[PDB]
Amino acid sequence: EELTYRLFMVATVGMLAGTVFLLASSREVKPEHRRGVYISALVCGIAWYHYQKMGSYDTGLRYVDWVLTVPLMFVEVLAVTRKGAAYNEAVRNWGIAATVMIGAGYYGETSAAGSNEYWTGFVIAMATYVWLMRNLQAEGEGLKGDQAVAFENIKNLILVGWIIYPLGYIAPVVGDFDAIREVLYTIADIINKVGLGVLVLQMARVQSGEGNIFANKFKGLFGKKEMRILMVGLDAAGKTTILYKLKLGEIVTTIPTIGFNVETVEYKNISFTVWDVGGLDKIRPLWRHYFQNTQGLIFVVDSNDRERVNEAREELMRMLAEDELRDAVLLVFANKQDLPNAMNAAEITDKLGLHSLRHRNWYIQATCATSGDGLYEGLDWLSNQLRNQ
Ligand SMILES: Nc1nc2c(ncn2[C@@H]2O[C@H](COP(=O)(O)OP(=O)(O)O)[C@@H](O)[C@H]2O)c(=O)[nH]1
Ligand SMILES: *C/C=C(C)/C=C/C=C(C)/C=C/C1=C(C)CCCC1(C)C
Repeated sequence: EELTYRLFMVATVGMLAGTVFLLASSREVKPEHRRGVYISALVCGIAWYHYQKMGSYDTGLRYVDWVLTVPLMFVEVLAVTRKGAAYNEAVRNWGIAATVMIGAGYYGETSAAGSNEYWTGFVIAMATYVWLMRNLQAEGEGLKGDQAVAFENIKNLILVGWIIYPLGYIAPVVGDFDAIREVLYTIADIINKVGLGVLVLQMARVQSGEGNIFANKFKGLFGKKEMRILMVGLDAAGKTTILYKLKLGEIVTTIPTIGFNVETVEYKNISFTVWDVGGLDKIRPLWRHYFQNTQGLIFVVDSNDRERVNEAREELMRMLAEDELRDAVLLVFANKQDLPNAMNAAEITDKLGLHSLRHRNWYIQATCATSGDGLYEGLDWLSNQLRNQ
């Protein structure tokens, strides 16, 4: 009896420790994948509040915790492998299945052990349990690389760790084991809830990493609407390197006239057009054929090139004078931050005179095109300005 109360005290402290850790590390994940770890911290917080409360024992106290957390634990798993309509369909179906599973378990546990109502709730709960575990096994078939390995660990934890619950359910009918049921339930809750949140965190950590061999890092940013983006800058600013790093498609290089090189990348309804500004004066008039309906203007500048930083400003200001780009949102990539002589973002802002720009929605991001750092942050801002406005 005293061991059952000691585990309730350990569970309360354990759930709270996993709550703050899951919250403290949530800032490292990109905002696209932070929803999973937020739910993960919410599961431990709900378990902490209910284990603080834990005639006789209160079965309803634990089943109230299960009926809320189990669907949420499926939400943070489905938020990893699905998105959009497929995510909402699975959350509804799995949440309903978990609700019937937990509800049937409460119907049977609140009856006489070994009675027909006890086994009926066991039969219904096991059927939905097998259904949930079969759908979980079939999840993540499209994942590859580190995400597939990370999701395999999430699957294995639930597929193995949740077996303790039906075993603990049948303990009262295989022996004088009323106390070991709460022991099995409590230890399983600590292992599964704290464990899944850690595994959900490591998953979202992978989805936010710089490795992009499978080309998934920058696709969940721009959405489905039309978005014409012009990315210009001086030669050797890093524009082609950024195009490759986006992993949004093969670069299409054209030469419409001798001395004018154009690079395009198309994905969904999103397009990047790239050329070098400056150069010969006879080339500048040809840029006007590409300005119409441009929604985003990305200006790349070599932060390590201090001799040409003043010409970079002159080209940007000439571009911002074009009437066809009066509504274009400006995003400035302070590229090559990894180089030792690289000017910081505030210095590039001062050298380019961005604070003098009126009626212009702009933003500057320090970036390293070789490693990709900063590219997601700048594009997430640009995508947010163009989608929400
Ligand atoms: N160290 C460093 N080098 C970069 C970075 N971005 C581009 N480069 C280098 O700059 C050189 C030319 O860049 P490029 O993409 O061709 O610039 P573009 O002419 O505007 O397309 C390449 O050799 C890149 O390796 C960066 O962020 N850091
Ligand atoms: C955070 C709490 C967790 C993950 C609880 C999970 C509960 C289940 C997997 C247990 C379901 C049951 C059966 C499969 C059979 C007997 C009745 C239940 C409810 C114990």
